[PDB]
Parts: sequence; C-alpha cells; structure tokens
Amino acid sequence: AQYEDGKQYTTLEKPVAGAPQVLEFFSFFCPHCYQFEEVLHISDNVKKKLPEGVKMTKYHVNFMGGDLGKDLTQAWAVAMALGVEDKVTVPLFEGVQKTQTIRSASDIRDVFINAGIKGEEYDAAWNSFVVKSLVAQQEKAAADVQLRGVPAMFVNGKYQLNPQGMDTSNMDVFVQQYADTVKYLSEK
Repeated sequence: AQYEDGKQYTTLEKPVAGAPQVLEFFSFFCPHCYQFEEVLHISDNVKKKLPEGVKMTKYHVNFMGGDLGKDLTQAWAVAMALGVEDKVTVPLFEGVQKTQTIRSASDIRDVFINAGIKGEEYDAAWNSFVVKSLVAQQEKAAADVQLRGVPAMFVNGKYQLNPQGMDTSNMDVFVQQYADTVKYLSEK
C-alpha cells in the first residue's frame, strides 16, 4: 500500500479509548518542536487538510528540562485556559532555545506580560484549579500513550505519525506528506 504501518505511521498495541481526534505533544525544549512550529508550521498545515468536525489538541510534556519543563507545562495550561496559545508559542520557543532568556517561572511570566496578558489575570489562572486539571489532562494524555519523545502526534488514539519515514529533501514536501498522512489516518 502507499501508506504502510511502520512507514509513515505506527499503530499502538494498546489503543487509547476516548482520545482527542488529533493529538500533538511538544516541549519548548524540543529542537524538532521548534522547527515544527517556526519553520514547518505543521500544526497549521495539518489543520488546512483535516475534514470538518475535527478537533486539534496540543499538549506540553514534563520530561524535558526538569523544573522549568514542569513550569512550562503549567504555563501552557494557562495559555490554553486564556486562549492565548497563538500569542505566546513563538516567544516561549525563542526564549528557551534562541535567546535563552527563560530560566525561571518569572521569565515565563514576562513572555505573557509582554504579550499583553495582565499580571493579575496570569497569576490567577496560574493558581486556579481549572489550570490544575488542565495540567493533569496534559499528563494523563501523555501517560496514556507511552510517551517518551516529542514531537509526537496521535490520531484517534490509535495511530502515531512517523516522520522519520518521510522524505526530508524538501521541507514543503515533508509537511504536505505529513499532513496528507494525518488526513489518511483521520479517515481510516
């Protein structure tokens, strides 16, 4: 077949019931995640090709960057709660990996302030139990799928994208191949 298990995707031995239809994991410490966001715009391009009725979920993981990794997962929860994902994703990536000006919770916070979220608004969300369960979800979802590396995408809790098995000669071709694969898996 033109799409094969073990080629453009793999199948989970233990499928995950009731999972988000398209589920992506990343870490702001993850170098390929940086590329996936900044250069490739994977998430956005997958979206452009998905059916209608399709929800995209994106979650942060703890297992990179120790204490600041965890801080980053709580902060991403805040971002989701407040609907400001598209205002902080880039400065967080560049703050961790490009400029290296994120070294503590307080620096993570500065990214939000500078992106226009209010001090009070941020600190309340950060401390809210809505945010705690959102952090819990992020952890649950990763734990559910035996996640030990990022970037990672899962379709209907049953298929895992395998970007290693696609041509990287040409970046645009890579994305389109990736996205068409998500759509195939979607329909499957």
